[PDB]
Amino acid sequence: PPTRVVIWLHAAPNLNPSAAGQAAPLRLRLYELKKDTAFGRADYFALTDNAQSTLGGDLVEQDEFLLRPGEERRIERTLDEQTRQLGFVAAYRDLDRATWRQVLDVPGQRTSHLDITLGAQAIGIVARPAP
Repeated sequence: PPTRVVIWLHAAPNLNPSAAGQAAPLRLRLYELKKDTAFGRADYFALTDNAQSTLGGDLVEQDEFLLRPGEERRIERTLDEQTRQLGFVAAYRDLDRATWRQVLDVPGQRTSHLDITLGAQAIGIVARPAP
């Protein structure tokens, strides 16, 4: 069986607020990874503008989404057979205060369901059980 992932993305009402607290859109990048050590050590600009150079062979695919406050999406992927982790980078306005990066080891040849919340200042991931 393929490694199957379903992700429900929930962009909060208070998504990525301005300096005034007005909610604003958030760019999110999803990375399929063979290894995640470099990913977790890399600077933001290196991951966003130079990912292939920065990650080399570790990087299988990169996907980009622009989410709006209150938005809901469902995405489903089969992860490449070499792909062991999913990485996430969110372009929060103030990266100092934000949990703007997450990594997740995904068991191979099994089904994983995830609820991923994009909050005012953090990516939150929660396992979603079957069915």
